[PDB]
Amino acid sequence: NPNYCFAGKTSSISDLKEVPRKNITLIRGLGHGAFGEVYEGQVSGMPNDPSPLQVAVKTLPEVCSEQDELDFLMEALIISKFNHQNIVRCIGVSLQSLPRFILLELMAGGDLKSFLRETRPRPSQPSSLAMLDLLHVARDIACGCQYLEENHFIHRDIAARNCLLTCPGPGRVAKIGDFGMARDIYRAGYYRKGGCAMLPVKWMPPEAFMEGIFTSKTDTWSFGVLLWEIFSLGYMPYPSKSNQEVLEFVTSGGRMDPPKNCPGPVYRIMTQCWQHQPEDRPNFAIILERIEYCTQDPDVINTALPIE
Ligand SMILES: Nc1ncnc2c1ncn2[C@@H]1O[C@H](COP(=O)(O)OP(=O)(O)O)[C@@H](O)[C@H]1O
Repeated sequence: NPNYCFAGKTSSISDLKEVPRKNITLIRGLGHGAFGEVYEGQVSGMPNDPSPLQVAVKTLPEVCSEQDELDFLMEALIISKFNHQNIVRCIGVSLQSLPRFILLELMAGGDLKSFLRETRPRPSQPSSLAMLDLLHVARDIACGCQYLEENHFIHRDIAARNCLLTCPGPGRVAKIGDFGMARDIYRAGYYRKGGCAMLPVKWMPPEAFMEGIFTSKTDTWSFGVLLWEIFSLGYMPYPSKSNQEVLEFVTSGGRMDPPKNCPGPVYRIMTQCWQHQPEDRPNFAIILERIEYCTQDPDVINTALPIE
């Protein structure tokens, strides 16, 4: 029964909140994925009539290995032990019925990459998205990243597809919602269930793909790329290049151009996140204060977003 250790007390499955299977109702499939399903559901505590708890339910496929099972359990542990408004909450688990459930904060606005793509200013459907919407999301995630850093957790896979939004409209809050990669390295010493084609090399600094060195400065680099993803409104990093081209480009000093219409101050922040020497990269407290400076500048927040 493997333990998990964070900040830096210890826990195990025994410390997960086991919710009675009979209390959980699945409403709809929310996409899914290749390994496991995600549903919108309800937990009817205690059971009642209502107001029940709205949740996202992650399933473990019932045909899986012992290692898969431990991996699923580990994800539960990692997530439950966080306490940050910019990190998705784990509501509990349902491990004593099959298939196994993890129950997470329902994030109604979906993943960040998809949200951006789906809400890009278009006309027909008008411009209900502006520069400050983008800056707030960047601050939200910076805030969560800072909490990981201060508690010495390396995420390893910061990326818009791994961030989620509480809702689509104004008032949305962006949160980090995926810890699969962190879990994997925690479990073996390395990327055992992956391989090279599965690495997020486009979000990795040179010391990371070259040496397998990860520190909180490697998340900083990843964050820079996230920013570009946000300010490009959900484009793939290094638009024309493959993984290898990117690894060659970045190694030789190459860096992405600013996204269309990106204010200089925001771009400056990305370029500092991508300094070659990790020691030259800002930590998350500096990144936050910088994104707040951008927030205060009318010339940045008054800038129009492109219309594709
Ligand atoms: N807490 C949540 N609320 C709403 N949607 C979610 C939540 N967690 C994941 N999803 C979405 O459900 C789908 C499947 O998730 P999954 O395949 O496990 O991907 P990931 O590894 O990025 O979490 C994706 O579209 C994902 O963004």
